[PDB]
Formats: sequence, structure tokens, C-alpha cells
Amino acid sequence: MDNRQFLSLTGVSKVQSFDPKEILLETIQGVLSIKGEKLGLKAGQVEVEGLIDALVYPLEHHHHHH
Amino acid sequence: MDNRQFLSLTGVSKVQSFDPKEILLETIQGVLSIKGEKLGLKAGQVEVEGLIDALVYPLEHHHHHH
Repeated sequence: MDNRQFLSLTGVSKVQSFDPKEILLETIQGVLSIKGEKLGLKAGQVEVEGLIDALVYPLEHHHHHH
Repeated sequence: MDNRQFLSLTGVSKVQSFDPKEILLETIQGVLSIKGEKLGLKAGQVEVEGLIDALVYPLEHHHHHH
């Protein structure tokens, strides 16, 4: 079926990197990493077109008991 | 600037849990979890506004351990 999706975000703190195979943008204070394939201004907003095959974001906050 | 940001996503298979302090949307690959505060329609699209302080997504797919 259609697994393609669009992801948009703004208020980015800085552009750590921008690649069609991986995009890294730091927002607020954490860093968001986008992984997928075929990831190809105004309002100061940015949009992205491609299928997300994975997402990784450090959750520096989890401690858990065991 | 600021910490508030706009985030929208489409092509979601089904909503698992929609809460203002937590959102779990079952989309391609698996389920995307979003954590923060104040995280909250035609076209079948979903829009969420708020400060994202943490993001957790399962990057399994293939085995990778050391």
C-alpha cells in the first residue's frame, strides 16, 4: 500500500546536518535523527517527503529501576 | 527561538493513544511515541502543537548489538 509519509517541523535550534539518506536537526535542546529513503521556505517552516524506515532520538531522562 | 513547535504527520495506519502529555501513533515500520507538554479535521491528516522534550521509536528491524 502507500507507506510514503510527510514530516514537517520548525523552530529548529540549528542545522546539525541535512542529507537525503539521513537528516539531523536540533530542536529546543534535544537532537532528532530521521532515517528513511528518498527524503527529498516561507512561514519559516520546512517539509520533508519520503518513507521513514527508522527514528532515533536520545531520551536522556529514562533511568528505570531494574 | 522559543521551544514550541508544530508537527504534523499523515499516512498513519491507526491511532493507539492520543493524550496531551503523550501520543502513540501506529505508522509504517512500527509505533512512534512523542513525549512533552500540551501536545494537541478533514484530509485525514493529524496536527499536534506543543514542546517536544523527548521522542522514543523502536529501531529494531534488523539485529544490532555489541
